[PDB]
Amino acid sequence: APRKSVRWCTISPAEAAKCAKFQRNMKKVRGPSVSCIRKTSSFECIQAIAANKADAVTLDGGLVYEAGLHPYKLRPVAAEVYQTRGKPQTRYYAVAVVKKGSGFQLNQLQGVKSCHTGLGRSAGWNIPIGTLRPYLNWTGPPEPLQKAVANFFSASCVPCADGKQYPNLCRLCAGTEADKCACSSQEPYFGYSGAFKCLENGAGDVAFVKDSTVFENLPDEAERDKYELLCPDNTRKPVDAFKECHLARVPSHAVVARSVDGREDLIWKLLHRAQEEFGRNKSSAFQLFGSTPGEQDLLFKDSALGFVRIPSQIDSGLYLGANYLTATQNLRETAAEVAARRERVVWCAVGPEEERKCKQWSDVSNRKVACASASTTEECIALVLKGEADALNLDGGFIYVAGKCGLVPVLAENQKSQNSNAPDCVHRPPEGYLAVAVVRKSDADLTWNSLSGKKSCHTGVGRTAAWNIPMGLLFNQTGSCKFDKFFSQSCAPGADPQSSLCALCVGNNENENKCMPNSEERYYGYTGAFRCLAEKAGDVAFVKDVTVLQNTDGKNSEPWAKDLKQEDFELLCLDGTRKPVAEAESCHLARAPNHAVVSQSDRAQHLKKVLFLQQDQFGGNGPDCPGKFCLFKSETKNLLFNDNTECLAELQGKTTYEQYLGSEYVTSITNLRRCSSSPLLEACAFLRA
Repeated sequence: APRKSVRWCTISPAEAAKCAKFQRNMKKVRGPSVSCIRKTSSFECIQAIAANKADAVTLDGGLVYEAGLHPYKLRPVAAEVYQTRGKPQTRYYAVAVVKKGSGFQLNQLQGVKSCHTGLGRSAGWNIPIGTLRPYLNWTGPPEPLQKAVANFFSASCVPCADGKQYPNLCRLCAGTEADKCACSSQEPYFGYSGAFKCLENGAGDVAFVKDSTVFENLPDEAERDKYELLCPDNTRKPVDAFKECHLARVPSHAVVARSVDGREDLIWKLLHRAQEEFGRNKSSAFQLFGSTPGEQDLLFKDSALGFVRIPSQIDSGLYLGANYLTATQNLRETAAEVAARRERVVWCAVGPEEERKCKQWSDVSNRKVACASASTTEECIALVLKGEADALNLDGGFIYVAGKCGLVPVLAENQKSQNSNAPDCVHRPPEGYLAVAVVRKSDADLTWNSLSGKKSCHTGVGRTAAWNIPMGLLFNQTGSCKFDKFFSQSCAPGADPQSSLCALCVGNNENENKCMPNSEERYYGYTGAFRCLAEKAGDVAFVKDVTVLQNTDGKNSEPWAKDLKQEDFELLCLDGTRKPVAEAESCHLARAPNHAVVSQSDRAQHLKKVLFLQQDQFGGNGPDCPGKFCLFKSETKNLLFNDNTECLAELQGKTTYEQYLGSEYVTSITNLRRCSSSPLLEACAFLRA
């Protein structure tokens, strides 16, 4: 038997008002239960939630950002969806309206009366001010943005703005006595609709509202045309025309709750039913997405198909997305820094081992490449999708993912084939390493059929290196998903600490990071992949050819395999035979795409560029290489970049993840995820949609 009530908080009184009905009505059907908590406004409302008293409630982009933060830390459980022409979406165009004829356009905005939905809201501020910013006569954050804005225009009415110190900004407002400039319904002109009025009534000459404002208000095609629409091309365009005309695009409004014990579960069901039982067009009793004539969008935006549950993992930053995220910091960050933050790179590291390395690179490159590391690799990706990163090397195994999260491949990795070896590589098309299986000269009582439940050595879960290919085969070999029981004891980082799969790991010296997919744990990756059956803890190992050769026979000083033999271990061919490590090529599971760098679509080129320089500085023939740092060098461990890799090269007419990895590798890995499902991916799936 579930829980109590969802104390949804409120801005205006009218807000508390219309809410109540909701409350009432609800009971009539007997589903969930709420309780409209009376309070100041959204902003304040936020705090209320972060101080038990409240929880559920919708917030505009701009807010959300502010929402999930230092002391509040609140995450959007669900975003509301809107149709309105086109198809159901969960994002919207940020635009600028005005009255027909006027004369100015985007840039000429200076010296006029504006209109803003509310101070802060992405819609009527963040983007607006942001896009205009360039020409403004302001520097960095210390000196309030308000001021800047304030005396850029002639005047205006920015609800939440401060009239105290600031004049104009709260001038054009229509608020009655002291009800003027209220960050809630009270002061009229607050909201998308209201703000529209601001211009309609002549006070303001330009309004910055939603891609579907007017429409809502002005039905009769007639009047409607009386106003035009501003497009960043420094010209005007028809109202309905916001596809190529619009300042920006932002994520839809979404209800936010607490990070932990914020009653997530509850909330969902609450809206869930309510948005079906009394959502849009349903019973007459109450109208969910429909506020009174008075003020519009109350509780939730006015007219919006319904809402959709945001995936557990999606966090503030994440949801808003980089695009937004980044042009929503300049307003709190100086002008100088911006530039810096732009041109320059931030590599994402995995495991402190790497972290340390990463660090080095900074000072050497003179900070040009700054750093930021995460725990799991997946964790690193996020950050890039969040923008806190910039880009990082990557296994193809996950490259799939990254791609699916939008980012794409930049340059790739070029090993070293002993032929006409030297510098060519830079453009020399990368072949790709090969998937093979290694056992011992001893235990020859094993074939690719005999395997069953031996001692599986995996570099890590869901990776080109090992896991992926074989596992694929295991599903093409057998139609069963359970790879857990399939093999008795093993070590495949990224899996359950108490699973047959992860099992056999060994953490650190002081037995720390155990099963942890990263440097620390000594059983993750290539190097560690051998240390499995090498010291005899593991059995058949899953690595590429070279692996063996980069340790056995004096190719690694570390205790364990400082003298093992190459001829010792064997490959476990497909038909069922065997081969030596020396003789690879024929006895090869398959060809594996090379690892590579990846970034945010837009942040490509530059990145690449920068990288080349650095690659020109301390790489294979890199002049300053051993004199300071050898980019690719990672004390026989393969940190950030591999170790064999001699250079970074482009992609022969293939920049999609479908193209780089090829339709074969690709379609397959999907099939492998049909069982084991990823959250990050899952996220992206909703996010990218």
